[PDB]
Amino acid sequence: QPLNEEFRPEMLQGKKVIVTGASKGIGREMAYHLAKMGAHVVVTARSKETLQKVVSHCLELGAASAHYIAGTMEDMTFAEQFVAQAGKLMGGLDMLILNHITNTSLNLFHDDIHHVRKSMEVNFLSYVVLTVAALPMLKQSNGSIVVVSSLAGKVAYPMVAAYSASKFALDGFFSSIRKEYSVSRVNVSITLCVLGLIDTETAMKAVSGIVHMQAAPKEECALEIIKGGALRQEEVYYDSSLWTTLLIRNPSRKILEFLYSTSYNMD
Amino acid sequence: QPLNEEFRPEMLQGKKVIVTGASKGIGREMAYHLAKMGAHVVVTARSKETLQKVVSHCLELGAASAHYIAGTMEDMTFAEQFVAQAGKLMGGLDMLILNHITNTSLNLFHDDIHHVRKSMEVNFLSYVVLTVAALPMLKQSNGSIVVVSSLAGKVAYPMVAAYSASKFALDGFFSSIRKEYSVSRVNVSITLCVLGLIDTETAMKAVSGIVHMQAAPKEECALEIIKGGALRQEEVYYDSSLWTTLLIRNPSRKILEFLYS
Ligand SMILES: NC(=O)c1ccc[n+]([C@@H]2O[C@H](COP(=O)([O-])OP(=O)(O)OC[C@H]3O[C@@H](n4cnc5c(N)ncnc54)[C@H](OP(=O)(O)O)[C@@H]3O)[C@@H](O)[C@H]2O)c1
Ligand SMILES: NC(=O)c1ccc[n+]([C@@H]2O[C@H](COP(=O)([O-])OP(=O)(O)OC[C@H]3O[C@@H](n4cnc5c(N)ncnc54)[C@H](OP(=O)(O)O)[C@@H]3O)[C@@H](O)[C@H]2O)c1
Ligand SMILES: C[C@](O)(c1ccc(S(=O)(=O)c2ccc(C#N)cc2CCF)cc1)C(F)(F)F
Ligand SMILES: C[C@](O)(c1ccc(S(=O)(=O)c2ccc(C#N)cc2CCF)cc1)C(F)(F)F
Repeated sequence: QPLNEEFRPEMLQGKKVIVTGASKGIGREMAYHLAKMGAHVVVTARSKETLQKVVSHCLELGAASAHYIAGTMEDMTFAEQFVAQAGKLMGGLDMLILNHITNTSLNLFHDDIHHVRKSMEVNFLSYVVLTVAALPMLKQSNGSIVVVSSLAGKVAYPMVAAYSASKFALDGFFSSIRKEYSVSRVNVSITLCVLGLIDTETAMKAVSGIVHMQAAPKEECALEIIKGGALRQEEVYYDSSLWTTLLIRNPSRKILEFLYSTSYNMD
Repeated sequence: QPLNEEFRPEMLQGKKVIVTGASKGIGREMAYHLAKMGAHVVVTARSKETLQKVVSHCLELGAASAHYIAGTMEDMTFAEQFVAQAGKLMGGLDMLILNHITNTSLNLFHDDIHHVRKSMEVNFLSYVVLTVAALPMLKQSNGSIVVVSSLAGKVAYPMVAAYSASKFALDGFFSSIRKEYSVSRVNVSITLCVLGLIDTETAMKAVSGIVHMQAAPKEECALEIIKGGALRQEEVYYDSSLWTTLLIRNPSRKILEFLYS
């Protein structure tokens, strides 16, 4: 149910935002941009050193407030406790950016069922848990979920099966939740971010002698995600290219869903 | 260039506007809307008797001027001169609604080059003369050009082949000048209007024994043409089974041109 305005940094001033996987990469960048914009901000990841740093820049950059809570999203207790603790810290919640992911490498699949389950737990199941926990507050602010996904979450890829599965799962889970929200008269927006290669310490570390693509700036990536969510869009596409950024849209799907939109009109 | 704005009937009034093939069906309706919204309206067609019917109903509906001219658009001399005459009769021009077509019926194309030629003359070539004559005045007003087309102008259908050819012609031509303008700083607006079956007499006689879904009303259609016309949209769809309205769109093509530009 996209917005009908144009983005302005002020849409975020005074907004209370959680960003996860917020200690390096895109997550960091989002915190900073929300900082420049004068938002309350709660950030998270496992290492508390690195998080402190981020919290510093954020306060220097302009945040109405800025905290951090360290912990693994491997553990679901923390996930549901983090949310309750963070909505306390800022006194309520406007947007929830689900961004974190478990350490992955590019490698062929030969029997790593530990990695597959782990991907599923951290990259997918935690999202749902956090969303469950944030939903009450989100309702009462008419906030917004943002979810960060990938090419590999829309099309297949050899080096990253466990990761793809997890990303694909988000699409299916949240898109199918997005429907429920419409009919539910639930006024919380769900934005899915599909990204091509992005220049992160980590991404490069894992691709820099295998993949040939040009990667996009982490800084701009982050802003497009904040905006997409601010403008309550359904998908955000971002890739150095524009060939790609136009293909991942799948209108067959737009249709079929529109069609099957009226195979039922019952509660 | 798009516009996320919204349509109020007031975007019109005071606007200088031509409506071709107004003597019947959708043309009549477009004008009757422009009259119930009151702009300057010069209206063409051949039938002089019916082009009077229309010219007066428009006054008694609130047009800030109604006049007719009566000729056959087969005549490229006439066409160029109609747009002069109407240019004078109005002191400028904002919106040109190319709509006229030529007598067709469903028929399996055997060997009738004649119908193919007339179709290209009246349905494609003339609209091109109308435009070229109109272009100075529309430059001076940052106006809009509205081209009316059809399903048969996007995808193949049997039985209307002369037709489709002239319709497809309109797309290649106008979408291609459209681009010429943008990458040029020329602020003229070109709308292609892709319309499924509509409920009009000459269009009902023709499709007689063809299992169509109900033709959507000439009125909202006419309105739709005018709306997106005014809204300066690149293209405008409209079909009764609004189903179609979805996949009639061709996203595949959008991608291509973006890159070549
Ligand atoms: N960069 C790209 O080319 C690209 C392309 C498509 C999609 N994406 C998506 O963008 C998002 C972020 O990616 P990125 O490139 O910024 O990667 P990144 O730099 O490696 O982000 C890692 C973040 O997640 C945290 N994290 C890792 N394991 C965790 C765990 N078990 N529990 C809680 N937090 C954990 C890390 O913190 P700690 O390790 O300190 O806990 C760090 O804050 C991901 O959703 C990714 O799929 C990126
Ligand atoms: N009706 C549909 O089912 C439908 C569906 C798809 C597309 N369309 C499109 O809608 C547009 C208008 O269709 P319509 O249904 O409104 O058609 P229509 O009812 O037959 O009207 C045709 C108009 O064109 C005029 N005309 C015929 N020959 C002419 C000529 N040689 N020079 C100048 N004007 C001439 C007629 O006036 P005179 O007889 O007085 O000359 C009449 O005003 C066309 O582009 C058509 O392709 C309609
Ligand atoms: C988490 C990780 O950083 C990652 C980055 C990028 C994507 S991607 O789906 O966007 C992507 C984009 C472009 C291309 C190309 N050529 C390939 C991919 C798959 C990955 F190699 C997936 C995952 C990594 F590298 F696996 F560790
Ligand atoms: C000019 C005319 O009125 C006309 C109307 C409709 C279209 S159409 O291409 O848009 C169309 C629309 C719906 C369906 C369906 N079912 C079929 C068609 C093709 C026609 F057989 C083409 C032309 C006619 F019929 F030829 F006189």
